[PDB]
Amino acid sequence: GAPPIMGSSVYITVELAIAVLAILGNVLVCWAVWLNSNLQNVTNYFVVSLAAADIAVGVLAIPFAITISTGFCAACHGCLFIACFVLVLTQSSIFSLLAIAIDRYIAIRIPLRYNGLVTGTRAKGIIAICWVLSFAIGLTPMLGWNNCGQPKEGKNHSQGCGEGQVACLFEDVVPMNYMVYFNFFACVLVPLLLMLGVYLRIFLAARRQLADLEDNWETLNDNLKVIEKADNAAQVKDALTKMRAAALDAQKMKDFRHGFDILVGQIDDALKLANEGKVKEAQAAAEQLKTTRNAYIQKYLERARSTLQKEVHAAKSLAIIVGLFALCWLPLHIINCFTFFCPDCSHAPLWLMYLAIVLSHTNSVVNPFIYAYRIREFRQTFRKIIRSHV
Ligand SMILES: CC(C)CCC[C@@H](C)CCC[C@@H](C)CCC[C@@H](C)CCCC(=O)OC[C@@H](O)[C@@H](O)CO
Ligand SMILES: CC(C)CCC[C@@H](C)CCC[C@@H](C)CCC[C@@H](C)CCCC(=O)OC[C@@H](O)[C@@H](O)CO
Ligand SMILES: CC(C)CCC[C@@H](C)[C@H]1CC[C@H]2[C@@H]3CC=C4C[C@@H](O)CC[C@]4(C)[C@H]3CC[C@]12C
Ligand SMILES: CC(C)CCC[C@@H](C)[C@H]1CC[C@H]2[C@@H]3CC=C4C[C@@H](O)CC[C@]4(C)[C@H]3CC[C@]12C
Ligand SMILES: CC(C)CCC[C@@H](C)[C@H]1CC[C@H]2[C@@H]3CC=C4C[C@@H](O)CC[C@]4(C)[C@H]3CC[C@]12C
Ligand SMILES: Nc1nc(NCCc2ccc(O)cc2)nc2nc(-c3ccco3)nn12
Ligand SMILES: CCCCCCCCCCCCCCCCCC
Ligand SMILES: CCCCCCCCCCCCCCCCCC
Ligand SMILES: CCCCCCCCCCCCCCCCCC
Ligand SMILES: CCCCCCCCCCCCCCC
Ligand SMILES: CCCCCCCCCCCCCCC
Ligand SMILES: CCCCCCCCCCCCCCC
Ligand SMILES: CCCCCCCCCCCCCCC
Ligand SMILES: CCCCCCCCCCCCCCC
Ligand SMILES: CCCCCCCCCCCCC
Ligand SMILES: CCCCCCCCCCCCC
Ligand SMILES: CCCCCCCCCCCCC
Ligand SMILES: CCCCCCCCCCCC
Ligand SMILES: CCCCCCCCCCC
Ligand SMILES: CCCCCCCCCC
Ligand SMILES: CCCCCCCC
Ligand SMILES: CCCCCCCC
Ligand SMILES: CCCCCCCC
Ligand SMILES: CCCCCC
Ligand code: NA
Repeated sequence: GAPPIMGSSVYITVELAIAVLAILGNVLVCWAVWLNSNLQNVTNYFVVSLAAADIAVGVLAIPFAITISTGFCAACHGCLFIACFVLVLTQSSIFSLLAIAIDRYIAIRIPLRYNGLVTGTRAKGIIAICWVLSFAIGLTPMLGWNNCGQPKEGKNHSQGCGEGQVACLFEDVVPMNYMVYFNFFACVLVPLLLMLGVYLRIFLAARRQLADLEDNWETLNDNLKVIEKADNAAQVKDALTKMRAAALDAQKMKDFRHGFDILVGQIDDALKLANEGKVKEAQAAAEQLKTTRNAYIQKYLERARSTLQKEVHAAKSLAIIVGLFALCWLPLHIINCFTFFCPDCSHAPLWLMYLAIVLSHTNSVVNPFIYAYRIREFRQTFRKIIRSHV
């Protein structure tokens, strides 16, 4: 076979290229949030936590990956730390993505409560806690769930390791039951499914809000036409009672209020006339409603639609991030599943292991590109930083 160093040179070169790009792109993210107070919100605190995890992939995880590819002799607990540290960063990523999804879910479901439920001070606490949990989950093998007690003597002697040392190779020291049941099923796949569920609920909530606006609008307009071709007070009375309900629902910032005050007032004026039997005065009063609608209500309606559309677009953008996370990490997990559940199967070849590893690391490059393409405030801040400071 070809000298191993030839394939190793390609591996190391690609890992270093990923490292540089992971560091540069994610530093730009952090720099942008620092510069631009418009980007300084709780959602972006999680973005910065995720960018920090991606910088740490370039600075630490990639160097550790290069090291462990050599099978160097190491004390088994030192080997575990180098093998498992990337699991801490990946777990931190998962918590940041989960926090973002729930943040956007609260923002769309209880917008009035959001700013008092979800504060910077609480966010910072949540981020600290998530990082501590990430260290505990990813370094669980250091607590004894490891293969350090069952060393590969063949490898130890061939690499000529000293006493207490192992040839530091991932699948020799990290148990596959940990990787499949604990890391993959419990710590990765369950959070990804929860995130899928939350995004689904976001899109369902936006659509139901947009439906309710459009139904209130159409209720207004249709009862306006009922009133016009009406024949008696009872008809006009009913159509106005329906308009009043529709109007109060639509309502649930000074110029906005004034507009609905004019509407409900005009409705209530036409309501008192109807009761007293004056059908034509009620019908005439109701013709006023059309200019209030055109001047005030159609403006609030289109503003509300435009806000919801922006929330849906932002939610799509963040869901893309989760989808790319999944794309980049699932191959390695699926390979581990074959290793573990199919002992009759040939192990995935080395070249495929290293491709899957490289793909996992490429995840730490992509997010700054998604922000730049999808989120105008990031794109514009990146432009300013690049022009001015380069
Ligand atoms: C990637 C680049 C663009 C940016 C990187 C930035 C800088 C700061 C990287 C820092 C790298 C270091 C943290 C790397 C640590 C390397 C360690 C893990 C090597 C360990 C090797 C070792 O133990 O020696 C081998 C022998 O001692 C062994 O065989 C016997 O014990
Ligand atoms: C995020 C997504 C939208 C795009 C990501 C792009 C992905 C596919 C990365 C592209 C890189 C590849 C085209 C090149 C990688 C080739 C490497 C993995 C070959 C590995 C060779 C090998 O087996 O070397 C290691 C061993 O031979 C042994 O010597 C240990 O070092
Ligand atoms: C501020 C940052 C850069 C500090 C980085 C510290 C890192 C590189 C240190 C902390 C713990 C260290 C490990 C401690 C124990 C061992 C076992 C030994 O047999 C081989 C080296 C090895 C595996 C060390 C490699 C380097 C190491 C991983
Ligand atoms: C998430 C998206 C990108 C799908 C990726 C699926 C990948 C991970 C799948 C596609 C086909 C799969 C391979 C098909 C056959 C074998 C041979 C078996 O003896 C070891 C596992 C191995 C090598 C599988 C590992 C995982 C694999 C490479
Ligand atoms: C995509 C997300 C939502 C689900 C992930 C599906 C994973 C867990 C599935 C997809 C394909 C599956 C593999 C398909 C084939 C085999 C070979 C069999 O001898 C053992 C089970 C094994 C190795 C399966 C294990 C579980 C597996 C890897
Ligand atoms: N299975 C696996 N192996 C490795 N590296 C070792 C690749 C390899 C596997 C077999 C071999 O004989 C020589 C090298 N890194 C790995 N990282 C992960 C991982 C991280 C998150 C999910 O899986 N899994 N994983
Ligand atoms: C992109 C900057 C330069 C790229 C680095 C060149 C790669 C050569 C280093 C070779 C060292 C090999 C160490 C042992 C590997 C054996 C693993 C089986
Ligand atoms: C908001 C700043 C980020 C906070 C990061 C601090 C993390 C400190 C290290 C975590 C300690 C947990 C120990 C559990 C694993 C022990 C295994 C030997
Ligand atoms: C298994 C699910 C994975 C599906 C991937 C979802 C991503 C869709 C891509 C469309 C939008 C991408 C915007 C910019 C792409 C830049 C990529 C570096
Ligand atoms: C070998 C390094 C892999 C880096 C691959 C990262 C892909 C990022 C997408 C960039 C697309 C830019 C398109 C501009 C027109
Ligand atoms: C920053 C304050 C300390 C955080 C306290 C974390 C609470 C941990 C509760 C149970 C630990 C479960 C870890 C799984 C091994
Ligand atoms: C054989 C080396 C084992 C070292 C483990 C000692 C540290 C105890 C871990 C406590 C974890 C607390 C984290 C908060 C959940
Ligand atoms: C999302 C579905 C996840 C469940 C996958 C569990 C698969 C277990 C595979 C059992 C294989 C045992 C091998 C027997 C020869
Ligand atoms: C990065 C994940 C996608 C990899 C696509 C390549 C699939 C080819 C798999 C063939 C491997 C068969 C080797 C078994 C001996
Ligand atoms: C409000 C913006 C603050 C930016 C914080 C930057 C944190 C960077 C930590 C990266 C750690 C990698 C080693
Ligand atoms: C704007 C507040 C966000 C602070 C997040 C910073 C996270 C830094 C953790 C560094 C751990 C890297 C090993
Ligand atoms: C006594 C040699 C093996 C011990 C492994 C040390 C790993 C944990 C210490 C690193 C601290 C992180 C900054
Ligand atoms: C600048 C960072 C380069 C990566 C460091 C390489 C570490 C390889 C150690 C080899 C162990 C025998
Ligand atoms: C280290 C400061 C940021 C420099 C910006 C250079 C271009 C960023 C490239 C993104 C992959
Ligand atoms: C575990 C991740 C959940 C983060 C929730 C987001 C903020 C809610 C504060 C009440
Ligand atoms: C593998 C399941 C996670 C996908 C979630 C992405 C939502 C578009
Ligand atoms: C239902 C799970 C049991 C299969 C375990 C197989 C381990 C190789
Ligand atoms: C990028 C593909 C790696 C090489 C595949 C075949 C090597 C035997
Ligand atoms: C200059 C970096 C060399 C990589 C380790 C052999
Ligand atoms: Na990450």
